[PDB]
Amino acid sequence: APAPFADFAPPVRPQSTLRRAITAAYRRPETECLPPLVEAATQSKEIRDAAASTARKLIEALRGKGVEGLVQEYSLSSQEGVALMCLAEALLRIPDTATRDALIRDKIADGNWKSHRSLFVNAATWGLVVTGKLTSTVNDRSLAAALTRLISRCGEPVIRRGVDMAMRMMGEQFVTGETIREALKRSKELEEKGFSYSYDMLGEAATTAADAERYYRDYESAIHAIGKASAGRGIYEGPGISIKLSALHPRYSRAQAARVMGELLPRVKALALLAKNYDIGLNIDAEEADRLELSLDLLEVLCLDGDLSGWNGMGFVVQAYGKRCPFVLDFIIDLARRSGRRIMVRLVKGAYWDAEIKRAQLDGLADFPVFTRKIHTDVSYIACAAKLLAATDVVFPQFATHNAQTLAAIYHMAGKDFHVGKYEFQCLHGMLDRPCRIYAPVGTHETLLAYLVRRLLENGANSSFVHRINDPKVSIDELIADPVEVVRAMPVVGAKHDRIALPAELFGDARTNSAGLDLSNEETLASLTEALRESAAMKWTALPQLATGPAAGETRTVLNPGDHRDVVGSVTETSEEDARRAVRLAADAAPDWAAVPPSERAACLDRAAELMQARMPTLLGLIIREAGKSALNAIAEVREAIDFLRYYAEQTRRTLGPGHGPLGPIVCISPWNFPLAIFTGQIAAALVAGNPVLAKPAEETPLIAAEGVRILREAGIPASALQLLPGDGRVGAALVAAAETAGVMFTGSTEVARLIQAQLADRLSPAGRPIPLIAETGGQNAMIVDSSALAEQVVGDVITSAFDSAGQRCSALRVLCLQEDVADRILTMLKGALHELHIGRTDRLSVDVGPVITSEAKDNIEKHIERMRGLGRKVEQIGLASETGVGTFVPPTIIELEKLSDLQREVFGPVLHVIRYRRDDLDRLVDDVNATGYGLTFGLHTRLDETIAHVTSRIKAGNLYINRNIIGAVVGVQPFGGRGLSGTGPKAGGPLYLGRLVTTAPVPPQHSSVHTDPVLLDFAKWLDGKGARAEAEAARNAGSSSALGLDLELPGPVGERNLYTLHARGRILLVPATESGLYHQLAAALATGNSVAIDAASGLQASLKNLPQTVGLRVSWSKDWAADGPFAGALVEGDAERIRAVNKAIAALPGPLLLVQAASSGEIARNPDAYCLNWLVEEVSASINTAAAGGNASLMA
Amino acid sequence: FGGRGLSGTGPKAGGPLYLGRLVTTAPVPPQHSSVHTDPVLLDFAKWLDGKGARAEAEAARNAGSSSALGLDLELPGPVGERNLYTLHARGRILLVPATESGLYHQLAAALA
Amino acid sequence: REAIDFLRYYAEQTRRTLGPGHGPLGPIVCISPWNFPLAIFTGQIAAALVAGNPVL
Ligand SMILES: Cc1cc2c(cc1C)N([C@H]1CN[C@H](C(=O)O)S1)c1c([nH]c(=O)[nH]c1=O)N2C[C@H](O)[C@H](O)[C@H](O)COP(=O)(O)OP(=O)(O)OC[C@H]1O[C@@H](n2cnc3c(N)ncnc32)[C@H](O)[C@@H]1O
Ligand SMILES: NC(=O)c1ccc[n+]([C@@H]2O[C@H](COP(=O)([O-])OP(=O)(O)OC[C@H]3O[C@@H](n4cnc5c(N)ncnc54)[C@H](O)[C@@H]3O)[C@@H](O)[C@H]2O)c1
Repeated sequence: APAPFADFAPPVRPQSTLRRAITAAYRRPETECLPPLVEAATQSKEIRDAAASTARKLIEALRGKGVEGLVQEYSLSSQEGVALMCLAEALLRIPDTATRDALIRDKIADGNWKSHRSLFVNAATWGLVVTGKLTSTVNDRSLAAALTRLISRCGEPVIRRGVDMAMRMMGEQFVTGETIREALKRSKELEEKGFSYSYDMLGEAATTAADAERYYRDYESAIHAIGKASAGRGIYEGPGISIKLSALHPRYSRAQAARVMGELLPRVKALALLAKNYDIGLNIDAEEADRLELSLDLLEVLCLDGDLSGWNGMGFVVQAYGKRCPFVLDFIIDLARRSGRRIMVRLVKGAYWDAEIKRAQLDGLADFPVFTRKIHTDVSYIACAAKLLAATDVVFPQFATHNAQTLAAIYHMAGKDFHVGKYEFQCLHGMLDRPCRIYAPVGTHETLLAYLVRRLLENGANSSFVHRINDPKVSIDELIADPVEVVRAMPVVGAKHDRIALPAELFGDARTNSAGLDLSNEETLASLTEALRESAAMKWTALPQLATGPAAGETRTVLNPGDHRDVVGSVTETSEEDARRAVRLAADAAPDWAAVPPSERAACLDRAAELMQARMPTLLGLIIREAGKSALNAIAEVREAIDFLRYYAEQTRRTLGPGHGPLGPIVCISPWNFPLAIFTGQIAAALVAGNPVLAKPAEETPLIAAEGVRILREAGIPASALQLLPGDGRVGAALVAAAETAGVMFTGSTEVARLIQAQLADRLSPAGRPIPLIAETGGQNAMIVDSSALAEQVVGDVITSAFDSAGQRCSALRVLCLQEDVADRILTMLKGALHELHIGRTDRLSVDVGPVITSEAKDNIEKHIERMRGLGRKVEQIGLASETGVGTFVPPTIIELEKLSDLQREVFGPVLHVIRYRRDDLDRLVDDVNATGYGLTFGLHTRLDETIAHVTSRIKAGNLYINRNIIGAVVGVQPFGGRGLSGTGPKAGGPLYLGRLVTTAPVPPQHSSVHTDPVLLDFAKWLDGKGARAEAEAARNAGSSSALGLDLELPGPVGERNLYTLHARGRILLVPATESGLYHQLAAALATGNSVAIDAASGLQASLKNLPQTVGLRVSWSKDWAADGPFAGALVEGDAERIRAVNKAIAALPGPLLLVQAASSGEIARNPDAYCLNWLVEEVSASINTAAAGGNASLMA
Repeated sequence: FGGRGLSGTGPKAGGPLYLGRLVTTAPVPPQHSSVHTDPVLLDFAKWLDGKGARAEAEAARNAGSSSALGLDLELPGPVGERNLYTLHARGRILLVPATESGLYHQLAAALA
Repeated sequence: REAIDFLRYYAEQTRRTLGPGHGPLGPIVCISPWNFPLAIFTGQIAAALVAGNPVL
């Protein structure tokens, strides 16, 4: 077998001194980066005065010199203007110019535009054009009303003017031309006036091999057309081309560096050879920060390649908003000297700022790779311009900026001696005597959208020059302010922006965010390689760790699921006798652990979090080898464990006091698929709530569990409070059945949860109440995609959601639902993206999908696939390398289904099912998704507000995701947990969790609602009318205490809105004994928005005579509980023997595990909280990607 | 300004629905739309699809979309005041149909 | 003030909405109370007139 991690992430080439200086600057503090840039950008008083004069002259000229004319002419509102341009866009899709005009005159202008994909799919873009503001989603009902109104008011003439305006903008303003031939023809004019051109064919972010081939042949054909037109003018006076490397390979990333050098580089070389033959410029555009250093490896190989010698047209963009910018320039200038090629360097400020802030926050990295104050980028730009102007003999500087102040400072910096070829300026199409190159987009209306939104966002940001030059409140004096001197006079030079949170500070004072690792950073990969190798040399063990000490037992090895030859460690498993002994020991330790004050227990959790953060690299290595995870997923799992510890610590400090007594010994049974995070989360919550814990890890992953217990014990948790019992489900069953077990936390399959519930149904606590079970189980998770979604975004989110971790996430996408009109195109792209995944042993950074956990899991998954294939369903699978034979692998698989009912149970593997639906059947489809009985995660890709409102109001799932993937819920941000067959609740990583692990629940932070259920109020009035005054008052009190209607936004990363809401659970089974008991149960259920089914065997029908219709609509009587489900909960009244018998009957009900609450008649009389309203509402988490339209509205401020 | 029940017929004076009552075909008032769809309307449309009443099901879906039920606006006014305007269900509508298709169209309108 | 506001509001609402397909009813009888003898008088009449109806 190959040595573990011997080939984890070797760099493409040895890192030179100059390359290492780039990497070292990646994320340094802004206060460190700025002072040297200030020093380099300083110019003399005489030059600064001359620059301000020149900048003033430029600005006065710009202010002394379209859609707004149309809006003014027809007195359109904003929404009418947007709707009119969406209509014109649609009308221009009709090719035959006479056919379009007939549709306008005879059909459209007569109002019936609806009868002739939403019209408003691209309205966010036209919103930007009309209003200057970006909205993430489209209010399509508002736009439809506006379009009806404006046509009914103004008729054919306004439509004609709209069409002619959209024609001019999309064919002449957004682009230089629709095809390279058209763009070249239109360039003759300004070329005669001294301008030059760089053409951009508008490809980026290839998803499939076919996409990358299409962009390649677009670039190749453009080079021919440009070179033919250039006709020997050369690289300075003649036109050139700009390319994006992300267009040329579907896996352009550091993780796939070997494929990039082997497959992408030859393509760039072939394009460069063609540009050399015509002697035109070929420029590599700069993209995301994590592609910068990868692109340098391509630049270096190309500049050293003798086949390209004799040609100085190779160009490369560097972004001044980047902290590495000066060091990148030092590297390029030295490469120019070594190679003897005069590299064309386009200096830009940077186009991806919002995305870089969001990415660094999501990844929990030390700092940003870009500046956070706009004035810092301006100083960086000027400093880097001074560096470039000092090297014009070896590089050709190209100053790409529209900012008149930046231009004037550089113009005077460059001095009086100028010749064509020394340097040039550049500008974007559609926005002194020095040459000026126009960056010219070329493409059809369809292909233009991503670039166009990015462009229009920059122009609309309050800090941007284009927005300020057009703002009449901004004086010229403000516009010509020297950024260098403004920064130099600041109190702390280079301070971070006050309103942008470092990743560590996302949650402010609540808790410290967990820190991740940058797998694009070569220093990180080099140190992580050594730590991973060292972790594979360790002799990992898992032992039964009882309060008294380690116990003996049957010992066996733990094998790497990706290669059974790799022994990871050894586990000693627990005998059923020792399991029962551990519970007795935990029972005897319970009072001492309960007596540790809650603040000290929380301090132990924070200490364990610090220890896990420090040990992350070693922990990664164990998770990769024991559980078959990739390094990316292992990082996220360790972060989740750290977040659980810190989140439950903070929730404890906010809530727990002397009256919230522990339950007693808690049995925590955890799954193999998150063998550290869910393991840690369950144990941490139970411990910090004051309960001693019996930890039973999954049989497949005991080593990381044992290491998590060692860390918790090292942090201060006493051995009597946390005992580790490795073994199989028989150990789990022995623990559950133990007499002193006071509660069970289970995460695993629904079937096993059902077996645990059955065992607990016979049981009562010493107080005669049911034993609490928190059971978080499977999901049959769906995603619905409509024809307004962006295919490229969808495919990326689908590939991640279905096949990350080999589909072994509870949240994994199982069923993709595609609107019929776009299904073929998305399926084609999805299959193409499937075939770009690398499957193998996960100790290589290049591996995307690892093994499934066992051969039994493999056999079960492959049996499902073959059944589908035998039924004739289309099955797409990628081929597995022969190396996978030594482990247990299932290839990522796509299966096309006819109906949603083709699926029986959850298939816990990398198997995506695809169904198609007609748009008018969307509501029926949501019904069919709900009808599986599951309710865990759900995704929706759409830009249309009406569709969002419809789907999110009708779907029944615990975790909703809009325009993003459906995996990787973040503790305290997307509290995680479903309903129905997916779980009992409360949600892990949410504010109701700890209250389930104490005998009296505390009031969670922010847990309240000003809304009162109206049926509850109707019931309390009815009670008053019947004379039941005490119960009527109790009902009103329940109405006020209920938190139904709570609606919160949770702190998190920029570019995302994370919502948390409390809803009704559904239909609650009521099993009353007395009339007053029934009234209290009904009040509790109605106050939390639920309907009820009342046990008809109680004989209390006469107690509810003549109910108001509003209350009767919610009440049903049940003689056969199993026939009237599924229920979402149960309330029971009776003595201990009655509660036990009812609990057994409820456990036998088919379907979901019901959260049961029981009370005696006397407790109902004595205790207004006899039934806890916290457990009668349902938590829903919704995470909305608000950057999905292409940028961040809030960050534009 | 204007009320319901014994207080008047509506539409409100000084409001955006007023002029539409004085023409034979009412226009779409400014800002008059809603992204919400009544769930019972949706159930009715599905029922219509199930019995093959395709044109009525189409009409029901279009009523569901064009309904402004759930509109919720803040109107411009003086500082120190928040002035809200919302559209709710009216109550129980008396339906006097003559034909089955007429009944389905009336029910769709009321449920939407 | 209210009479002035009715006039200007219904004028603006007309500019935002009314087109050739929004035909008038015909003669409208406007019956007004004594407690707002200018404002409600004007509001009813202005709305009927601007919608294209002659008023009694
Ligand atoms: C003129 C020009 C600009 C760019 C390119 C070519 C030319 C000729 N390159 C293009 C190719 N790919 C880009 C694309 O969208 O597909 S357009 C280019 C650019 N940017 C890249 O990252 N890679 C490239 O290959 N070009 C865009 C350029 O980076 C910039 O976005 C705009 O030109 C605007 O800059 P400006 O100097 O003319 O305007 P200013 O307003 O003075 O500055 C705006 C910039 O300031 C930065 N910024 C904003 N807010 C900030 C905060 N809070 N902190 C730190 N920096 C901030 C941003 O960079 C913003 O763009
Ligand atoms: N909703 C969630 O949060 C969530 C999270 C992760 C995984 N899951 C689900 O976990 C399942 C896959 O993981 P798994 O293979 O570990 O599930 P599993 O049900 O096979 O085993 C989970 C745990 O239960 C133990 N166990 C088995 N039988 C037992 C019994 N009779 N009594 C007591 N304990 C018993 C096992 O030893 C193991 O520790 C999937 O179905 C997944 O959907 C759910």
